[PDB]
Amino acid sequence: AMSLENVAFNVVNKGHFDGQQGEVPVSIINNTVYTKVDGVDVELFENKTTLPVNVAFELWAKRNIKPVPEVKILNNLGVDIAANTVIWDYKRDAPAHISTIGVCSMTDIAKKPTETICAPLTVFFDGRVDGQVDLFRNARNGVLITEGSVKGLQPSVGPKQASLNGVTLIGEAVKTQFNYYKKVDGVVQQLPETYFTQSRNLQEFKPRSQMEIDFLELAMDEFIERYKLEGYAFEHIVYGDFSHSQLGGLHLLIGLAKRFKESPFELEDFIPMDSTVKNYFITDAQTGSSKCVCSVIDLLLDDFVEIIKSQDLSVVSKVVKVTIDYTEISFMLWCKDGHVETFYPKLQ
Amino acid sequence: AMSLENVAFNVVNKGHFDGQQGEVPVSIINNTVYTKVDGVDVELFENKTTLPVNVAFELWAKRNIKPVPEVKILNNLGVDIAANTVIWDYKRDAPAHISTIGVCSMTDIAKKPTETICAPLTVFFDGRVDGQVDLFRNARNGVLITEGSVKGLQPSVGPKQASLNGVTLIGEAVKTQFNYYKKVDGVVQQLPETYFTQSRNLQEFKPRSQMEIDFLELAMDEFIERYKLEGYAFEHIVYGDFSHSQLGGLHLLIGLAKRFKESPFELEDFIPMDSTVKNYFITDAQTGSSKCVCSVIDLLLDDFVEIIKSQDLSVVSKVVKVTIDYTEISFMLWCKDGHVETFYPKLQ
Amino acid sequence: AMSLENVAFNVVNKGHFDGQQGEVPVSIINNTVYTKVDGVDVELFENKTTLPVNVAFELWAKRNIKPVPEVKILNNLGVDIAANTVIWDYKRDAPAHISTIGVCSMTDIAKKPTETICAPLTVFFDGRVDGQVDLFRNARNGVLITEGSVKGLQPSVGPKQASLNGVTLIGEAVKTQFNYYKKVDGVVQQLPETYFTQSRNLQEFKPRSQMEIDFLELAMDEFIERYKLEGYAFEHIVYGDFSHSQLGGLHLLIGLAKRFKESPFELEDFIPMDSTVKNYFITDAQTGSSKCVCSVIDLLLDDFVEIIKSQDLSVVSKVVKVTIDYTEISFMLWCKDGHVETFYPKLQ
Amino acid sequence: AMSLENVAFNVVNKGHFDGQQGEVPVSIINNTVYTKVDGVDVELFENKTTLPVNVAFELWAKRNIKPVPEVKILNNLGVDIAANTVIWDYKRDAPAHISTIGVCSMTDIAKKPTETICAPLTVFFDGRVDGQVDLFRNARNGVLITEGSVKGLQPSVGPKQASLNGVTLIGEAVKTQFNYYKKVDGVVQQLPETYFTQSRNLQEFKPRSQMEIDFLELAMDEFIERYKLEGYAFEHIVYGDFSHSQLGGLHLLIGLAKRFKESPFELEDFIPMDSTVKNYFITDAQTGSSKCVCSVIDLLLDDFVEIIKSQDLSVVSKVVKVTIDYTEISFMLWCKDGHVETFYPKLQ
Amino acid sequence: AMSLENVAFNVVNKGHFDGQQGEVPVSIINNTVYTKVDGVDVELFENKTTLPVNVAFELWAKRNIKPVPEVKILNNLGVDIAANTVIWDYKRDAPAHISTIGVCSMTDIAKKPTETICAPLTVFFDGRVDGQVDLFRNARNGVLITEGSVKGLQPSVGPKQASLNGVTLIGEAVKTQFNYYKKVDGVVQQLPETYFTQSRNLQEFKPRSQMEIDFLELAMDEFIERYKLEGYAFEHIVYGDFSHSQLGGLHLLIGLAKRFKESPFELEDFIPMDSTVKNYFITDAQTGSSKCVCSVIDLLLDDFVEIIKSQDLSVVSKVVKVTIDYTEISFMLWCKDGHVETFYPKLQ
Ligand SMILES: NCCCc1ncc[nH]1
Ligand SMILES: NCCCc1ncc[nH]1
Repeated sequence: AMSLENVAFNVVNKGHFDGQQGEVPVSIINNTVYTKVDGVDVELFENKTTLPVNVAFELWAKRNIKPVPEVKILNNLGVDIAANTVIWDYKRDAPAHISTIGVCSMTDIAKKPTETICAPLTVFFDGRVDGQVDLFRNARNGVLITEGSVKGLQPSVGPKQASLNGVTLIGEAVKTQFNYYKKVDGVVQQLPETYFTQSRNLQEFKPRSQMEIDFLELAMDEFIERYKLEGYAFEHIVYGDFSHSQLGGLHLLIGLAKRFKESPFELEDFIPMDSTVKNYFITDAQTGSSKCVCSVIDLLLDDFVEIIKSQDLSVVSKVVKVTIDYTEISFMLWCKDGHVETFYPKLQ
Repeated sequence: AMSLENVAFNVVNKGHFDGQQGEVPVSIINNTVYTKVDGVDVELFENKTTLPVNVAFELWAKRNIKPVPEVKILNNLGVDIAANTVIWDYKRDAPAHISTIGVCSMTDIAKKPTETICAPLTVFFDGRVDGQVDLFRNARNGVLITEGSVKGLQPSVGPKQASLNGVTLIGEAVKTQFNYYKKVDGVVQQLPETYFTQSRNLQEFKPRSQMEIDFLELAMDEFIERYKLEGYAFEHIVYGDFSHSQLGGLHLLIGLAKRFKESPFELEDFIPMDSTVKNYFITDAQTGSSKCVCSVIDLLLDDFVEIIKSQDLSVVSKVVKVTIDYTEISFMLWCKDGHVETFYPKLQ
Repeated sequence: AMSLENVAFNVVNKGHFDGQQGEVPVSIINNTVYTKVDGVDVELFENKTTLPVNVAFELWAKRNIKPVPEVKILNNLGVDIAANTVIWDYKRDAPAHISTIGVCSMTDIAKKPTETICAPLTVFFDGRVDGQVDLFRNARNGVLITEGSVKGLQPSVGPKQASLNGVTLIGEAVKTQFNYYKKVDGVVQQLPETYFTQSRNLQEFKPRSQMEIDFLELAMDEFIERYKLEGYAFEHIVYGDFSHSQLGGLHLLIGLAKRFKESPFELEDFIPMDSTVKNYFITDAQTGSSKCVCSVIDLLLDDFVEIIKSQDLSVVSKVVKVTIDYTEISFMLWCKDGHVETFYPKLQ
Repeated sequence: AMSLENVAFNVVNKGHFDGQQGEVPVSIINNTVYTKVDGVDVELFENKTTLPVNVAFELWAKRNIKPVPEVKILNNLGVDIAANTVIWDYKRDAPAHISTIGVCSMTDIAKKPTETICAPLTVFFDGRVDGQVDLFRNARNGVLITEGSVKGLQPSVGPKQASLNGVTLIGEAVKTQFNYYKKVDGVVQQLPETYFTQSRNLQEFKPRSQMEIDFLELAMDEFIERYKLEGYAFEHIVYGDFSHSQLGGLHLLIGLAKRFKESPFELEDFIPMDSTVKNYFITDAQTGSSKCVCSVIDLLLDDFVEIIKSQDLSVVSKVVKVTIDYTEISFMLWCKDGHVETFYPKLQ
Repeated sequence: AMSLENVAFNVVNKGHFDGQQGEVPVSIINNTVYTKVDGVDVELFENKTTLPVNVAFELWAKRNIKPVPEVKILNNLGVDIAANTVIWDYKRDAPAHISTIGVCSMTDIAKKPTETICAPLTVFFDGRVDGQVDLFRNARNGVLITEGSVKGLQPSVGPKQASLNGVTLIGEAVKTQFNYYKKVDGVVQQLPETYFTQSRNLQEFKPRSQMEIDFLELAMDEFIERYKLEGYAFEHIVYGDFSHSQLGGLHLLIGLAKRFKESPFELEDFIPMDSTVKNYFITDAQTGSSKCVCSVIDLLLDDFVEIIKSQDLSVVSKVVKVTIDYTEISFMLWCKDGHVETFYPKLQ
C-alpha cells in the first residue's frame, strides 16, 4: 500500500524508501515536501524535476543506493528505463528516466519488464538483483550489468568507476567495475572497443598514471620533452593559452586541474547534465581570457596521447571519431605542415 | 492508516472520505490535487485555503456531510474547533476552524476533546454523534447541538435552517432545526433570546410571510399604508434611495431583491465570509447611485418591522442593540421630530 | 519554425494556430501566458493542465476546430493518441491525450503515425484529412472516423452529435455523425451494437421524442399510466425519491431536468471529466435529501424504457450489461415479486 | 505612511482605499492577499495582474470609484498614465496603465504630473478634481475630461456612458457624459467627429431607438422592407448566415443579441480586453456554423445604417475608414452590381 | 504601527527589526520579498518556511540577535514559545516556534506571557531582559536562562556554547553559558545531571581536551593504547570501519573529523533540523563504504569514554540511557565475551 505518508516515514526513519510500514504527517508547499517533527515543519525534499512534487519525492526516495553506472554510460548505451529501480541523476537532481517499471504508480508503464510495453524499450537490468540476468536473456532490448561472468555471453569490461549516491568512485569496499552486455531486437550485441572518461572533479583531481603525475608536477616544456609531444599542440590543447581575449584550447580536464592550482576560473555549466563531453563558458580570473563554448573531456592523459598520436597529420581539417564511454565522439583535428594546431571534441 | 492516496481513493469512489480502504495515484501541482483516470490527470481539488494543498484536500474530504449550523452561528457562539469533524466553510472554500480534533494528523491538536489542550477552546459537539452530549457535559468550553431534549439542560431553539453540503435549507427529509447549548469556564451559559437571519440569496429570494409577499408585489406607498409604516423611513432604509450619487439606505435583503427584479446592480462582497450582517460596495446599474459600505441584513420583514416599531423615536441619534443569530448587533437609529430618518446596522 | 511567440501571434490574429508567420511579445507568469497589447499585458491562456504552461498553450492553440468525437467516445474505444491533431478536452480544460504525433516538439512521440513507437498505441485517424484512411489501413492499432464509406471496411454508425470547440451539437451546417472503425493488433475489429448517450445539460435540457415531451409535461402517475410503466419503479429510478435523508434513485438525466424546473439542487461533479456514466454528490435544496454517489446517465427515455422492459424480473439482484457509447455499462437490477425495485448504473 | 496593512485596513473597513489610519494583519500566499477575521483567513484580493501581488492589491484598493471613461476610449485617445488616480481595467482585472503618478511607491514614476518624466506621456486629467484642468493646461501631453466648459478650450462631447466600478452605465444619479480635450506636444488637438460604440452585453441587450426595437421584434424580411435596406446585405452582415460551415457576417452586436434569444452560441474572447471592435471565435450551437475571427462592433443600428448608406457601392472591394470612439476603424466593403455583398471591421 | 514596509525599512537600514520609523517600497513575488533600490528590485528575504512570506519575513527581521540557547536545548526542555522574541532556527531557516507572544500580529497568541493562553505552554524567558525573571516566577510553565544567580532558585549550568545569529560559539566578548531553570505546573524543577553535545562542525573541528588533541594527532593503535581503550570497540564506533559495503560504526563527530582530513565523504542530512543526535546517509568517497542511517553525536571524547567505561559489558544487547542536552538519549550497547562490539545512539 503505497502512500506519500509511508514514503516520508521511510525517508525519516530509514534514510530512503526501505519498504517499511508506517506514516508521518506531511505537508506539501509549492515544490517542497515537509514533515512535522515535534510541532514544527522540517523539509524532506525540494523538487528540482519537471514531475509533480509528490511523484519526484517518491522516485528520489526509491533511488538505487548501490553503485550504479553513471548516467552518461546508460545514455550512451541507449537505456530508456530501468527494471524495478530508479537511477537518480544527481547532476540533474532528477530521475535519469521518464518512466518506471514496478516502482511508482504515477510513473510506471509496467510492473515487470516482461510486459509487452517494455519489449521495444532498452531496459536496464542489474545482475546483482536475483532474476535480472534471466530477464535480460528473455528481453528483446536491454543493457545488463554484472559483477562476474554470464555463461555463454561475452562481456564488455566497463569503466572502473560507478556512482554511489551521487559520488563517483572506484570502489574498494564495494564493486564498481561491471561487465556490460546489450541486446537489440533479441540479438546480443558485440559492444565496441572504447576508451572511458575518468569522471574526475577539478577541485579534487587525482592523477591515475605516471604520465599524469608528471603532467601535474613538471613544467610544460619539461613534460612535452619527456613524453616526446613536440608538434602535438599540447601547449594549446592541454595546457591552455590565456594570452588572447579568446582562451585557446584547454579541452582536457587534467589541464584545467593544473591551471586551477595556480589560479581560479569560472566554469559555467550551461547544460547541466552528465555527458561524455562537457561544454563550459569559461572565464579565466587572472587574465580575463574567456571562451563561450569550451568543450572538456576527462580522458586519462595516456589515452588522449594515444588517440592524438594515432592520427594522420597531413590535412588542414578533418573529423576524427573516437569511441568513448561506448558512444562515438567527434573531434576536430586541425593541422599545418605535419604538426597539430588544435584537436578538440567537436561542438556540433 | 491515513494517506493522501487513500483520501483520493475515497473521494473518487465515495464522493468524500468514507473510511474505505484503497489507493489511487495522485499528483500534486501547485495547489491542485489530480488523479490519473485512464492515462490522463483529472482534477480532484483546488486549494483555495491558506493550508498546504494535501492538508486542505484531506479536511475537505473529511467535511461534515450532515446538516450543520451555518458558520455565522458557530462564529457568533465563539466556536473555536469541532469535535472529530470538519465544518467546511463553503463561503470561504476553507475549513471553518484552523485546528482539528481526531481528524487529520497535520491539523490535529488532540485526538479526543477530553485532552487538556481542548479545555480552553470552545469545542463544537454534535448530539447526533454517540457520546458527544457526554463530552459536552465534561468539556470546560463548548457549544452543543441536539435534535431533542438533553436531561436537565435548558435549550435554546436555533434557526430553522442549516447548511447541508453548502446548501442552506430548511430540512424536510432531514432535521435542520437544532437545540443549542453553550458552556463557558465549565459553566452552562444561558443563551439570549434572539432573532435569526433568513440566509436567503438575492437571485432566488422567496418571501416567508404575507407581509413579505405584499412587500414584493405592492407598490411602495401602498405597502407602507397597509402596514402603517408612515414615519419609519422604509422609503430610505428598505426600498433604497437611488436619486443621489450616494445610494441611500437599502439595508434589508428583501429591498435589494425587489430592486433586483426591476434592474440589476453590482454587490462587491469585499470581505467574503459568512456573517449576520454583510457589507457590500454596491453600484446601481440603472442610476449610477453607489455606496462603498452598504451594510445588509436578511431579517424576515416582520421581525425588522417589530424591531423598528419597538424603538423610542425622541432622540437625534443612538445605538440600538438587537440580538440576532446569538450576537449583539448594533444599529444606528437617527430620528427627527418623532419620525425615523435612518436605521442601519452600525458600521464598526 | 515553431515558437512560443509564433503560437501567440496565431492566437491573437487567427483565433487559434493557423500556420501563419509572425511573432508577438509574450510573458509567462506562473501558469498564464500574456501578450503586450499597446503597453499592457493581456491574458491569452491560463494553464489548467499538468503540462508546462507554454506546452499546454501550444496544444490548446493547435486544438482541432472541426467537429470531433466527444472524449467519452474516444476513451470508450481505447484511443491513446491522435494522428497530427490535438483533441482538446473541454471538460478537463486539457488535452484529451498525454502525447502527440506531429504537433508539438515537447509532447511528440513521433512526427508520423507510421513510426514504430505508434504501432502499440490506438491512434485516432480522421478520414476528413487526406491520407488518414490509408494511415489507418497500415496502423496496427487505431480508431478511424469518416463521413462516408471506406471500401471493404464495415462501418459502425456513431452518435448523431459531436463536439465543435467544446459545444456538443447535432450538426446542420456541418456533419457530426461519423462512421467508426477500429483495429486491434493489425486486425479490424467489429464494433458492437450500442445505444448512445444524448450529451444534454440540465439547465438547457430539450426532449428528443414524444415520450420525453410527455415525461416533462405530464404528472408522474399519468406518464407511467400512458406508457404502461407500472412495476418498473420509474417513481424511484427516474423521478427520484426525496422523502428520506438518502435521495432515492434519480439516475436518468431527464428526471433531474424535470426536478430542476420545480426546485434547484447541487450536483457535485467530484471526478470532472467526460464519461458515459457520471457520478454526482447531489443535495436537493428543497428537502435536504442527498446522495454521495448518484450515478447519472443521459439516455433517450425511449432507450431506457426499451432496456428496462427487456429484462427478466424474476431474481432479487443481478448485473445487467448494456452497450452504451461502445462500452459495456453494468447496471444493478433489483426485483421483488416480479416488479423492479431499482435499476442503476452499478457503482464500480 | 503607506503600508500593506493600512491598505488592507481600508479595504476591510471602507470597501476601498479611503486614506483612513489603521492596520489589519495580512497574509500573502502565492497571488492572494488574506486578512485574519476572528481566527481564520479571509481572502481580500486575488492578483490576476502581471505586477507583484501586494502592489496590484494597493492599485486595486486605490482605484477610481467615480464614473470614468471606458478603457477603450482612453486607449483610443493614447492615454499612457493617469494623474493621481488608478483607472482599473475590469475587463482585464488589472490597472489600465503600467505606471502611476502620486499613487503607489512601487509603480510611481512621479508624485505630480508636472515632473519632467511625465512631459512625453499622455497623462489623463480629471476636471472633477481640483487643479487638474490647470495641470492639463501646463502638461505637454494629456487627455482631460470635464463636466462643463473650460474657458477658451473647444470641447468634444464624449460618449453618454462611463464605467462606474466596472459597471458601464448612462448616469442618472451621477454624470457620465464628459467633455474631452487632448494635447500633443504642448498643442491642443482638435478631436475628430466620431460615432460611439454602445457598450452593451449580449445577455442584457436593450434597444436604444425605434429602429433597434423593430430589428429585435420584426422578422428579417419585414425589417429590411420597413427601413429600405434591400441591397445592403443586412441578411449576411447583421442577421448572420448560419447555413455553411463558416458562419457568414454577424458583425453587429444587435444581430448577435437577436440570435441569442432564439438559440445560444459560444463566443470565445481570445484577446480579453476593452476595445471598440471585438474579435470572437464563434460557434453556433444549433447549426455548428463557426468562425475563428468574427469581428463584432456594438454600434446603434441607426448609426450602422447611416454609415453603410453613405458609401459608394460601385467598386468590388475597398477600405472604408469610420471614426468610432475617437479611433479610425477600417472596414472592408465588398460590392457586386451596385449592391453590398459584405461590410465588416477589417481584420488587421 | 506594524507594517511590511516598516519591517523592510528596518532590515535595509538597521540590518534587522530595530523599532525604527520609516518605510521602503516592497514587492512580494512568490516567496521572495524585494525592495526597490534606485529603480531596481533587490532581494531582502527568501521564505523557506511553511508560513506566509510576509509573516516569515517579519519573524526573521524580529529574530533574537543576542546569543540564545541552541534550538536542540530548547526542544529538549519542552519549550513551546518564547516571551516577546523570536528564536530563529538557522538549521531549518524558520522560526523555532509556531506561535509568538508580543511579536507579530499574524502569529501572536498573546501580547504578554501572563495571558491565560500561555499558562499551559512552556514559555522561554530570558533573564537578560528586564522583568523576565519575575515573569518566570509567576508563570505556571517555563524555562528561564540567566547569566548569573537567581535568589532562592537553584541553577543548572547549561552548555558553554550558544547560538549568535546562527553561529554556535563559546563567547569571549559575550556570555554564552547560561544558568537554566524550569517550572512545570508552578513547581520549580530539579533539572537532571546531563552531558552536553559540543555542537562542532566537521570542516572546522577543534579539539577541546588533551584526549581530543591526542585522538586527532595519534594513530589509532597508539591512542587506544595510551587511553587503555582495548575492548571498547573504538576501532569500530569512533574511527569507523570502511572495509565492507556497509560503513561500520562512525558515531562520534570527532571520528568523522579525523576521517575528513584524510579523505572526503558525503553526509546526507535527510532530516535537516537541530537535534542532540543527528542521522546521516553517509557515503565514503575513497572506499564506497556507505550507511543509510548513521547516527552521529558530538560528545567531548572524554565524556564518551566516561559513558562507555561506566557500562556493564555482560549482556549481548541492551539499551543504555544517557541524559544529554537535558534529554534522555538511548544507546544500543552490543557486547561479546566481556568486550564491546558496538555502542551507538539508537535509531528508534
Ligand atoms: N536519455 C534517454 C536515452 C534513450 C534513447 N536512446 C536512443 C533513443 N532513446
Ligand atoms: N518543538 C517544540 C517542542 C514543544 C513540546 N514539547 C513537548 C510538547 N511540546
